[PDB]
Amino acid sequence: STLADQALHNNNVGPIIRAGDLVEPVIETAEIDNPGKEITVEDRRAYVRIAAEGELILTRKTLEEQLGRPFNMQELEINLASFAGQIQADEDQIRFYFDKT
Repeated sequence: STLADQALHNNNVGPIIRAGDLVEPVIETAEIDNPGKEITVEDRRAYVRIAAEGELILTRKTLEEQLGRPFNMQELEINLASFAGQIQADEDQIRFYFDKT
């Protein structure tokens, strides 16, 4: 996909989240676990795009404090309308990051 390849190579990386109870926790978490970095947020109602330059991390840990109920990363991942950049993901966090190739 041309559009998906553009998403791959975007300078600005991060999740696009379906509208719902996860948007606010994920914005908070983008700020807390990426301290001091410039973050961009765009609300289109159906979904919200959160991005930063180079890399963006969201830890399972931070998301749980922010939801204040039990949290598995699956629940972020299954609620990703899309995303920009590449992904490294595990049981504790997801990293969106820029593609150097």
